Amino acid sequence: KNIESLFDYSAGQFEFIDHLLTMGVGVHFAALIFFLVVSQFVAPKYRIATALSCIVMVSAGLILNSQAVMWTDAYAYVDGSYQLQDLTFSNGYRYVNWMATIPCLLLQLLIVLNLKGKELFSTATWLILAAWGMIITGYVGQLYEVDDIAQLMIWGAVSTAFFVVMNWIVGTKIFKNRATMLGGTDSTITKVFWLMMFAWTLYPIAYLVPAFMNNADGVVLRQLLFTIADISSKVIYGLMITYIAIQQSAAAGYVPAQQALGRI
Ligand SMILES: *C\C=C(C)/C=C/C=C(C)/C=C/C1=C(C)CCCC1(C)C
Ligand SMILES: CCCCCCCC/C=C\CCCCCCCC(=O)O
Ligand SMILES: CCCCCCCC/C=C\CCCCCCCC(=O)O
Ligand SMILES: [Cl-]
Ligand SMILES: [Cl-]
Repeated sequence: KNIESLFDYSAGQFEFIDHLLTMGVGVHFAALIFFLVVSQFVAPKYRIATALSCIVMVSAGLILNSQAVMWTDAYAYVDGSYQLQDLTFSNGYRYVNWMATIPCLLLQLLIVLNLKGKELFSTATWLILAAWGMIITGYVGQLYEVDDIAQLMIWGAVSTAFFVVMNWIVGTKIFKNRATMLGGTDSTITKVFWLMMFAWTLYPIAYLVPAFMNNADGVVLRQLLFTIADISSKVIYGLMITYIAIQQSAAAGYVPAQQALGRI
């Protein structure tokens, strides 16, 4: 149903994509080890954010590793090209973990803005419905990327409506609670908002590729625009989120954060 099914692939295209997804995995999982080790320097009130991206990290990673294995499963070298065999490849599984990856990554931002009690609980709820809202209509959207490009654009459309509002909630929360944040991180927090704007735009480009580049190199650039997107929203976004919690932990009198900071 997907444009990955439509083309035969050069060995350079096939090996590049396999190498892309595998470099992927090395990185969610090596970042897995570092957010484990530093979690001990984070004060009780922030420690679930670090834990949180140890879940974003093992989630993409499994989609990611599952994608590389399905990729090699699906295609074999026949008469000079990689050709589709008995099993299919698709990106529909990256969507269901988008449903997944997101609660956490908005949850982990909210933990560091010092939301608590009823504002945390109600802000998260609206944030997971809205983002899930974006996830499921473009997942619904993407399924017609061969059969109905007009369905692409219109769910594309209905997904973009959600994104913008999601971004409006987050935006509002960040700029409203800037004042509560410690240790200089009120300037830091606004780099995160921007860093997270770039990552999440790469995904509708990444998704308009069947519309504007329905060929095998488009398939490549899709997967490419994914590794950036990914390493930035899960991985790079992640490390950003973890510096803030340690810095705030230190300004709150949490001694291990203070020794950890001073050590470097
Ligand atoms: C895993 C982390 C993140 C931040 C997931 C990001 C996905 C999006 C920002 C998807 C956006 C889409 C829209 C707005 C338009 C085409 C339909 C999509 C769901 C593919
Ligand atoms: C900011 C995170 C960066 C993510 C790293 C992605 C690395 C890809 C780097 C560019 C590779 C240039 C190689 C071009 C591939 C040749 C295309 C082909 O084989 O047909
Ligand atoms: C599967 C082939 C090999 C894949 C593994 C790649 C090797 C490791 C990659 C680099 C790790 C980058 C992640 C950042 C670690 C954060 C800790 C720190 O930066 O101080
Ligand atoms: Cl605490
Ligand atoms: Cl994912």
